Amino acid sequence: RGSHMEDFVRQCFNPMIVELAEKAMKEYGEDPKIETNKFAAICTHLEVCFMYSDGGSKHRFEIIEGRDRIMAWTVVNSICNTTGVEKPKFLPDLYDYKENRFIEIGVTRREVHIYYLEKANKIKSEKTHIHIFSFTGEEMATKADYTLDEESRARIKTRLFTIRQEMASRSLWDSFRQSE
Amino acid sequence: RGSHMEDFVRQCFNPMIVELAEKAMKEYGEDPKIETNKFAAICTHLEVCFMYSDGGSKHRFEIIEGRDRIMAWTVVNSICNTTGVEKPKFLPDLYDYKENRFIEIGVTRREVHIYYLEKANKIKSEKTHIHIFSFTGEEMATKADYTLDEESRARIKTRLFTIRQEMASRSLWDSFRQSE
Amino acid sequence: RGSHMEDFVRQCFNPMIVELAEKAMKEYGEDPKIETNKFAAICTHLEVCFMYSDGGSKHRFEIIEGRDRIMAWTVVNSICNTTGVEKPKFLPDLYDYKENRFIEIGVTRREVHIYYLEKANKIKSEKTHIHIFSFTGEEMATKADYTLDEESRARIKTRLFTIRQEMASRSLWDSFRQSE
Amino acid sequence: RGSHMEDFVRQCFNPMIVELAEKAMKEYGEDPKIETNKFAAICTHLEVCFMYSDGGSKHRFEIIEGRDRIMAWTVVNSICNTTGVEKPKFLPDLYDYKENRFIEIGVTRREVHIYYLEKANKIKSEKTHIHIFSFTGEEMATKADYTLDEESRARIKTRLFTIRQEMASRSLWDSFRQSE
Amino acid sequence: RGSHMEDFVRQCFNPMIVELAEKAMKEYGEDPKIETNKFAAICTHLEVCFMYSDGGSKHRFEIIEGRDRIMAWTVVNSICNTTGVEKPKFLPDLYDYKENRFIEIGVTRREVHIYYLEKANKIKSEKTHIHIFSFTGEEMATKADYTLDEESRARIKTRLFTIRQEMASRSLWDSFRQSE
Amino acid sequence: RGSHMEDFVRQCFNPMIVELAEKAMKEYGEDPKIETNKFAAICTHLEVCFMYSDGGSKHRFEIIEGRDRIMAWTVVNSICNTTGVEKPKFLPDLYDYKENRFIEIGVTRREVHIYYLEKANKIKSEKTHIHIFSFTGEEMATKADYTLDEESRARIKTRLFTIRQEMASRSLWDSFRQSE
Amino acid sequence: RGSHMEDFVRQCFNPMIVELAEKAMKEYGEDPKIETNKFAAICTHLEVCFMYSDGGSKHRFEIIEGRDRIMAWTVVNSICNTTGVEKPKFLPDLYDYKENRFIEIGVTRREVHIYYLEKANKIKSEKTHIHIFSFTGEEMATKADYTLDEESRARIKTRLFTIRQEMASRSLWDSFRQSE
Amino acid sequence: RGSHMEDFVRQCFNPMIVELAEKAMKEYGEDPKIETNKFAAICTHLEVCFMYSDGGSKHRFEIIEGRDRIMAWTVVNSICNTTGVEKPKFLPDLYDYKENRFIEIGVTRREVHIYYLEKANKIKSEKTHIHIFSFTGEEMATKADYTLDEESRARIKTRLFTIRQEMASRSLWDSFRQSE
Ligand SMILES: [Mn+2]
Ligand SMILES: [Mn+2]
Ligand SMILES: [Mn+2]
Ligand SMILES: [Mn+2]
Ligand SMILES: [Mn+2]
Ligand SMILES: [Mn+2]
Ligand SMILES: [Mn+2]
Ligand SMILES: [Mn+2]
Ligand SMILES: [Mn+2]
Ligand SMILES: [Mn+2]
Ligand SMILES: [Mn+2]
Ligand SMILES: [Mn+2]
Ligand SMILES: [Mn+2]
Ligand SMILES: [Mn+2]
Ligand SMILES: [Mn+2]
Ligand SMILES: [Mn+2]
Repeated sequence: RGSHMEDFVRQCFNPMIVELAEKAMKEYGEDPKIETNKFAAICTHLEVCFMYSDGGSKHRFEIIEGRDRIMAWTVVNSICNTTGVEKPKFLPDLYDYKENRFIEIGVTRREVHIYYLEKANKIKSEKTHIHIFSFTGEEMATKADYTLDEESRARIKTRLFTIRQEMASRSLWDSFRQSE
Repeated sequence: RGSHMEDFVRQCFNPMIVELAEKAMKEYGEDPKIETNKFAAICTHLEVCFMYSDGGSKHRFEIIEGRDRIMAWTVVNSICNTTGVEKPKFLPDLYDYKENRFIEIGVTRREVHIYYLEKANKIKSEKTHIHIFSFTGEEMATKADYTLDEESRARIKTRLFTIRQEMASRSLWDSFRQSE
Repeated sequence: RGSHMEDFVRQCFNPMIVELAEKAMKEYGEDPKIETNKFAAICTHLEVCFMYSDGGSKHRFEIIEGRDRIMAWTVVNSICNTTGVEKPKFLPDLYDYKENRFIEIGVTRREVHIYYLEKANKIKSEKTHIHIFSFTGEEMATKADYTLDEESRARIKTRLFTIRQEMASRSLWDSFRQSE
Repeated sequence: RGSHMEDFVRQCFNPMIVELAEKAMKEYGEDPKIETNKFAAICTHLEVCFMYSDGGSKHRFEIIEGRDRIMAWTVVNSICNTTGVEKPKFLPDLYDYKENRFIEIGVTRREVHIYYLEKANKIKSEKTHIHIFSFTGEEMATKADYTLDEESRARIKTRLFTIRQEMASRSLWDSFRQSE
Repeated sequence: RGSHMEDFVRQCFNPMIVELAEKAMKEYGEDPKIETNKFAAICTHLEVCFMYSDGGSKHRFEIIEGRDRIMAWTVVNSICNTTGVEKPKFLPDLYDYKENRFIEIGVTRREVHIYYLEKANKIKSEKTHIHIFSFTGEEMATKADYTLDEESRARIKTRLFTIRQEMASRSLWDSFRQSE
Repeated sequence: RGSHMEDFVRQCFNPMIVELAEKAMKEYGEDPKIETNKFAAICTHLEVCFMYSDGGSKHRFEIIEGRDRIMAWTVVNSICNTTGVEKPKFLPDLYDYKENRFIEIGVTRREVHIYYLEKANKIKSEKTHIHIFSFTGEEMATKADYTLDEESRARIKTRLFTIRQEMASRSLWDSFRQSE
Repeated sequence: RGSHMEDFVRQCFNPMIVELAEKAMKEYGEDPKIETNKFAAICTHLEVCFMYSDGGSKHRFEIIEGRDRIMAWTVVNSICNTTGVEKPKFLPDLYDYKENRFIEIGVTRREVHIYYLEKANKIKSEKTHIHIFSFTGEEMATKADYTLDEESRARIKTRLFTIRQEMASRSLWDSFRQSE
Repeated sequence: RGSHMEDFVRQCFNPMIVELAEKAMKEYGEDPKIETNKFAAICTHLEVCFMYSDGGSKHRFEIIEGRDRIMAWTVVNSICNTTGVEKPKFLPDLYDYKENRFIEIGVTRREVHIYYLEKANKIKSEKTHIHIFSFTGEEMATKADYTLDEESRARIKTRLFTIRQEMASRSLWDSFRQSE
C-alpha cells in the first residue's frame, strides 16, 4: 500500500510505541497501512501518555493506555474497587495515585478549547481529570490543575512540535491536520 | 498433574517470582504442581514483599523473604548483632532501616482483623512490625503506622485485586478463597 | 474470559511463537481468548514450521509463515519472479532453495492420509510440495520425498507428542482433538 | 554448614550446572550443603552429559538429564511413542536420534569395568546404550560403539581430570573418591 | 528535506547497513537526505555484499566494503603483500581466500550485460573477479564462475526483488530505475 | 596518518562520544585523522555537555549538542515555538527547562575571561546563557548564575584536569594548548 | 594451592570486586592464592568503599579505590588542582564533593579505637577524613561526622557481619581475625 | 608514562586480548606501560593463537595460552594424563585433539627460519608441534604439516600485516622490529 505517513511513523516513533499502536488499531478493526493518519495519531497520543507518566514520582501513575481492552478495564476495576472512585464509563489513559483521579489525555490539531469541551461533554464522569495538549504548544487541564510540573509538560509540548515540523517537512502535516 | 492454577500462576507472575516461590516450597517439602493454591499464595506474598521494599528510599529495607532459610536467618542475625534489636522467633519478611524494626507482611482472603490477631498472638516479639493487606483492598498495620506513603500501598492493593479478578475470570478464585 | 487452553498455550510455547500466532489470528479476525483451540494449533503449526526450517542448511529455506499476509505474498512473488516457479494460489509455509519448491506444512489430529488428500485437492498447484505430520508420530510427504533427514523430522514428531501429553495431562486434549 | 566442597563446587562449575544440580537434589530430598560429595558428582555428571550432547550434529541428541522427573519422563514417552523403542525402566540421560537409542552416561572413580557391569545388570533394557567415563581417563561403551568421535570424548576426559586435580589440590579428592 | 525514499530506506534496511552507508556517503561528500536514490543503492549494494560473504565457509571471505577508505586499502595491501596478487587499481568489495581473488560486486537496474562490460573495461585488473546481480533476478560472473552455490545466490536475488516491489509499492521504483 | 592524539582520543573518551564527534566533524568537512586537536576538543566539549545535562533533575535539560545540524535546529525551533524564547542566531548546546533559557557551553585553554567575552560578543542573543569552563579548573557563567550545584560542576572540572594530565603525560598537551 | 578462603572469597563477593582486588594485589606484588586473608580483606574493603559511595547523592563522591595506582593519583591530583585541597601523602579511598574532603575507609577486626589512632598518626594530612567500621558493627568517624545517613551505614555494618558469620561457618574467621 | 605504543595497542586489539595480555605480563613481573613493545607482541601472539584455534573444527583445540600459569599447566597435565603424550617442559600454546599433539605458536619479525631453529633447540620435546608466522606473511611448520587449511592461515597472515602497517603508519614499527 506504501504510505509516506507509514514509513515516517516507523522512523519517527520508537518500536515499542509502534507495536503498541498496531495492537490497539487491529484490536479495534483499523488498518495502520490504510488509516495512516490515525496510525500517526495513536503513536503520538501513546508517546504523550508515556512521557506524562514519566513526569511524576516513582509510583505516581498507573498506565491504562497501551494495554489491551480487557486488561485495561481489569486494572480500572481494581483501582475503583480499592480506592472507591466511581468506575468511569469510558476508558481513561492514566490514574493519579497522588491526587486519586483518572486522567484523560487528548492531543489535538485544533483549539485546546474545542477538544476539551468535546471531551468534557462525552465524559460527565465528573471525577475523571482531563488534560489536553495541542501541536502548537498550548495545554489545558481541569480546574487549571496541570498535575505535573512545568518542565515535564514543556518537554511534551516540544516533542509535539518536533513531530509537526517533521510531518510538514515531508508535506504530510497538511493532510494530518485535516484528519482530526 | 496439570492444574489450571499452575498454568495461571506461571502466566500471571514474573519468572523470578515463580522460581523463588518454588525454592521455598521445595525447601519446605511442598509441591507447586499439587499444592497449587499455596503456590499461588507464595507468589502473591512474594510480589507484595517486593513492591513493598520498592516503596521506600534507596537503602531503606533489607529483604529477608525470598532468601533460603539459612541465609535469611544469617542476615537476620547480622541485623540484630549490629542494631541490637531482639532476635525474632519467627522469620520476618523485611527490615526497616529507617524505623529500625522488622516487618511481617501478610496477605489475606479474610478480614484484615482476623489475620492480624492471628499474627500478633503467634509473634509476641513486640518489636516486630506487622502490616497486612487483603485481596479486597484493606490494609492494617501496627500502631496505625503504615511505613510507606499512600501511593506505594495503593498500588499493592490494586495489584492484589487484579490477581483476584484474573483468578475468578478462570473460576479459580472460589477455590483459592477457601484455601486460606 | 479465562481459558485453561489459553494459559497452557502461553506456558507451553515460547513468547515469540505466541506473539506471532496472535498477529495472524487478529489479522484474520480471530480471537485467541475465545478461539483457544485454533490458538493452540496456530502456535503448534508455527513451531513445526520453525523447527523444519532449522533442519536444513544455512541458506536452505525461506520462511513464509509467520509474516503478515502482504509481506508473505511479497516474498512469494520475489521467489517466483527470480526462480520462475508458478505463483501458488494459496500461501505456502516455506520455500526450499535446494529442491526449488514451495512447502505446505500441515499438522493433524486425524490420519495423515485424510489431511494430505484434503490439502492436495485444494492445492492443485502441482509444483508445491506437501509435508504433513500428526500428533501420534506419522509423517507423509509428496513423492515420499521428506526433504529433511530423519533426525530433524524425528524431533518435530517428539515435540508434537509432548504437546499432546501436556494437553491431555490438563484434560484439554479431548476437546483439542475434536476441534480439527 | 560451610563445606570446602560446596565452595569449590560453586567456583568450579558454571551457574547453570549448579542450579540444575540443586533442583534434582532437592527434588529427590538431598541437601547440597550436607551431601557435598554427591553435589559435586551430580554437577560433574551434568557437565559430561552436556558436553556429550554438544559432540554430535545439530539435531542429534535429546537431553533427558537436567529436566525435572515428570518432564524428563514426558519426553522419554514422546520419544518412545514416535520411534517405537521400548520404554526404559530407568531414566536415561540422552537419546541418540542418529543411532535411535537411549544413552546412560556414568562417571566413575573406580574401574570402568566395575561401574558398567553394575549399570548393565540394573538396566536389562537391552536397547539402552551405556557409555561410562572415569576420572583417570578411560571410557567404555556398549558394543565398543562410542557414538562420538575421539576428540569430543577426549575433551570430556580432559575435563574430568582437571576436576580431579582441582579437588585434590584442595585435599578434597581423597574424600570424594571414597564417596562412590 | 523529507524524502519518501529516505524514510523507506530507514524502514527497509537494518540500522547497521544504514549507518555504514551514511559513513561512505559523507566520507565521499554525498548527502543521504538529498542523494536519496544513491543512498538507497549504497544500502542495497551493502546488504548484497554482506549476504554474499555469508554464503561461503567460516573463513572464506575478507569484507573490504563497509570499511572506511584508508582501512579498506590497508587490508587490501595486507592481502596483496601476503598472497602476492596484484594490487587492484580500484577498491574491490571482497577477497576470496578460497579461490584467491578479489571480487567486485555490482547491483544493476539495467541489463547484467551492460553493467559487466562497464565494470570490465574500467577494471583491467584481470585477476579481480566480477559478479553482478540485477533487480529482476539475473546474475553474471566472470568465467561463468559464480563462487557461491545456487541457494546463497538465489536468496540475494529474492531480496533484490523484494526491495523492488517495496520501492514500487511506494511509487519510488520508477525514479530509482532512472537513477542508474 | 597515525596521530598519537588520535589514539589517545580513542582510548580516553567513550565510544559514543567518539562516534558523535566524528559525525559533527565530517558533517562540517573536518578530518579527525588530520585535525586531531579539534577532534580532541570536540570530544571534550561533548563530554562536558553530557555531564552538565546529567547534573540537573530528570527532565531539566534538552540536549542540543550531539544531534545533527538539521535535527538540532528542529528541536531548537520546537523549543522556541512552545516557550516563546527568541530563536538564537547560533546553535546553543542545551536548553534549561527550569530557568527557561538556552545554554552555550565553552571549554577553554585560556582565561575564562577571554573566551566568555568572545562568546558574548558573537552571541548578542541576550537571553542565551553562557557557562564556560577551563582546563585549569575555573568556571564563569552569566550573571554569576551557574545553573548546577557545586558538586556537578566540581566533577566536570576534575575531569577536565584529568584530560590535561593524560594529554601532557603523552607530550600532547603543549600542542593542544597552542591549538585554541 | 587450593585455599578454602580463596573459594569462599570467590563465592562470597561479586566478580567485579574479585577481579579488582586481584589487580591491586598483583600490582603490589601480592598473591591472592597464597595471601588469602589479605585477599579476603581487600575484597571486603572494596565492597565497603562501593556501598559507601552508593550512599550519597548522584554526583557526591569520586571513587579513588579500585583504580590502578597511577590513575588513582591522577584523579587525586585533578581533585586537588581544581578544589585546592592539600594533596594527601597517602592514597585515600574517596573524595566527598559535598563536604570537600578526602575519605580514608578502614575495616577492622579490632577495636575501632585502635585502628583509627593508627590511621590518624600515619595520615597527619589533617584535612583527610577518616571513617572506620568493624566486623562487630561499630563505626567511628572524624569529628563524629559520619558523612552518610544512618541507613546507608547500617547496611555496611550488616554486610560486614554477614561476612563474619559466613567466614566462621567455614572455620575461617579465627584465622582471619588473627590476620589483622 | 604515556606511550604511543600503549595507546595504539589499546585501539588496535580487542579489550579481551588486552586484558589477558596484561594478566600474563603482570603475572610475570612485566609492565605494559613501560614494556610496550612486549605488550604489543603478547597481544599479537594472543590474537594469532585465538584465530588459530578458530580455524579447526568445533572441538578440535584446547587453548593453553591466555590462562594463568597454574591453570594452564593443570589442563596440560589433564591432557597428558588422559592421552598419554609426554608432558612438555615448556608451556605450549595449544593442543590438537585431531592430530594429538601440542602446538607452539611463534610470531616473528625475523626470518621464519631463525625463530623456528631457536624454538626447536629449546623445545627438544620432539612430540610438540611448532608453527610460526612472520609479519611479512611467511609461515613454517614442523614436517611441513600446517594443521589448518590455507584460508585460516591466510587470514592470520593478513592480520599480521595489517598490524605492521598500522604500527608503521604511527612510526612505531621500526622500534617494534628492533625489539625482537
Ligand atoms: Mn486512551
Ligand atoms: Mn486520551
Ligand atoms: Mn516470610
Ligand atoms: Mn509474611
Ligand atoms: Mn501457512
Ligand atoms: Mn501449513
Ligand atoms: Mn540421569
Ligand atoms: Mn547417567
Ligand atoms: Mn565497493
Ligand atoms: Mn561493488
Ligand atoms: Mn554546540
Ligand atoms: Mn558550546
Ligand atoms: Mn585505599
Ligand atoms: Mn581504606
Ligand atoms: Mn605460550
Ligand atoms: Mn607461542
